[PDB]
Amino acid sequence: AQNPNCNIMIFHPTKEEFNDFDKYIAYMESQGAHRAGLAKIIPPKEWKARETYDNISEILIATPLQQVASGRAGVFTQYHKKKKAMTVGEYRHLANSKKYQTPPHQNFEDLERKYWKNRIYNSPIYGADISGSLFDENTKQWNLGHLGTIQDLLEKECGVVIEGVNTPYLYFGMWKTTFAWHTEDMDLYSINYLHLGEPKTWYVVPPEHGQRLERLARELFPGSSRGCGAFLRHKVALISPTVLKENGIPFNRITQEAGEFMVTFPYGYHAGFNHGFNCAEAINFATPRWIDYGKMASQCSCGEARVTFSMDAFVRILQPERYDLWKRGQD
Ligand SMILES: O=C(O)CNC(=O)C(=O)O
Ligand SMILES: [Mg+2]
Ligand code: NI
Ligand SMILES: [Zn+2]
Repeated sequence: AQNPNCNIMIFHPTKEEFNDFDKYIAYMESQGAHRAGLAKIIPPKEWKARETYDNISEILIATPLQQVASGRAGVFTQYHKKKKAMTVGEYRHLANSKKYQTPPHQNFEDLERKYWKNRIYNSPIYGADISGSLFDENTKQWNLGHLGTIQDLLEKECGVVIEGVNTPYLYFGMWKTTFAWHTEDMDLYSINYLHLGEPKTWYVVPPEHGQRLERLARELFPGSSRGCGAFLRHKVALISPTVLKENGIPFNRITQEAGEFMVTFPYGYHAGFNHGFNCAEAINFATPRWIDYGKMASQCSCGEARVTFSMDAFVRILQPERYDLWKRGQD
């Protein structure tokens, strides 16, 4: 069995290997990359996502989210307070202000220490989940707005034609902006490209050990667990590496820099934080290997997780028993 310790693998495809996205994902899995839950892909040196980022400041962040924490430094939840709209140029200036800027630090490890020590005492503002793309239309390789759609994958594998669409999302981050522990909707893959700016640190649990993380989360967030049998779908809970180590939960960590792709694999729980002002683009995708994960994915029916139009069909076709209850949650 390849990669039996479930280490995060890093790939350096050549320009020729970067042509066929599906084939390269299948290659990485042949080497065991999925066992970690997360892989890094460094694009060939010839490739670029677009020519420059000099003209992005007029993108609108219609609903910036202030991420307010509650709990203790290593075990906390965050809620998202909606703020007034601002442009990317306004948000960059805000990120760079004395109130929000990255503190002086020695290296990524020192910054990581400072994040876990101090995150809860601040409320950084995240421009998350903005439909759109920064890939140039002429970028033909690994262009996250030109991928094969999940609806077309389900149709190719299972024969059933369904409604729905699959488009990318932009994320504008600042120091301490945080993504809570989660798997993707319907335990899909994700791909994330860091277009510009400061790094993003990731934590990930191997898919084969995801239920260990769930059990810990039920112990650490006991009211939330009674409220919902899949409350990590709410995407609000954080658990530090120190706490994970104290409770024996297998995980790994890596830092993504500008110009790098990350892939998350089905049922790979992940969480992380931004080091400073940055912009990422991410989208869900599927392969044939996902279908079995999609059929088994948990679901939130308490009403909190509220998701896209396109997840309806996935539930309806892959999980017809759960459909009725899940749709009640959505309505
Ligand atoms: O970058 C972020 O804030 C969160 N991204 C993801 O969870 C992802 O790409 O799957
Ligand atoms: Mg602009
Ligand atoms: Ni994710
Ligand atoms: Zn729920």
